[PDB]
Amino acid sequence: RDQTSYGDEIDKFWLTQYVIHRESYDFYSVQVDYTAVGLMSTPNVAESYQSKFKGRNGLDKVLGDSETTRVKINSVILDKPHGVATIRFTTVRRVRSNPVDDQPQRWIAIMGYEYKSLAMNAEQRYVNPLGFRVTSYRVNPE
Amino acid sequence: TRDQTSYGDEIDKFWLTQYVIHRESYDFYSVQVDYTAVGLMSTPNVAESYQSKFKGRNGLDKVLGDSETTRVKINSVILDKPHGVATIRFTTVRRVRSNPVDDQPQRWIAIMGYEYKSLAMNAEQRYVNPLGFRVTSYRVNPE
Repeated sequence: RDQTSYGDEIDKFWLTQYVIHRESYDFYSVQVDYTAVGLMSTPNVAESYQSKFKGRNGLDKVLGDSETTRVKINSVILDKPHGVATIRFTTVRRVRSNPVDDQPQRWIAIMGYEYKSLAMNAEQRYVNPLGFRVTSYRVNPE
Repeated sequence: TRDQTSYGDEIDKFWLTQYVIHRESYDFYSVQVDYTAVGLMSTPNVAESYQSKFKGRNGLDKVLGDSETTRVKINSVILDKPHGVATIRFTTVRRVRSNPVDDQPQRWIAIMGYEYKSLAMNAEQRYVNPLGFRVTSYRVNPE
């Protein structure tokens, strides 16, 4: 169904799922994450994101399993009538060669989002059943 | 609650910045609250100059609706407490909902006259303007 929002708790779920999928890096799940971000984006948002994964120096082809970045959501502020969200989160990167994790980094994600009923199939349905999608996405430091 | 020109730097600065934020912002979802607030915090002369733009078929909220929004950033406040005069430098960022980006920032100077007046007040005004703060003159110019 086409609706801008599904309520505070549902919106926060898909939005945090989006940031977790897009801003994390783990080689063992990057294909799933990449796929998810693709389904949860407008083609403009998606193709701006998929750029990073193309060419000989695509992110996963450069990094491999050398490092990881995990995400911690700190807060989510919703503007449900306009499909706008501001999400503060923290990244902790870890290079497998190093013995310790790197120092945490804090970010702000300003997001536009919406729900669209579109032609969907079973494996996509199993990922994005409500047809959630991000319509704009920008990250800046805190 | 009392006829006073000033209440001290920190309190004066609070009401003055609140006034500018209420008056120079535009948000359809809060415009009724902002409009009410400016009215309670103004002398009738200052008020009816402000309420003018909201009157008629082409009242600001009737024309703009929720099509666009304008947010305020206070940059600096200079107080002249004995004379109830303040200078406030602020920045507005307008955003048209049809556009993908915000407009470019605009910088302004607000020269304000202010005072506090105990007047006959009700519960709803008391919850908004408890000290009877009011702006006695108001003019904005670009920077």
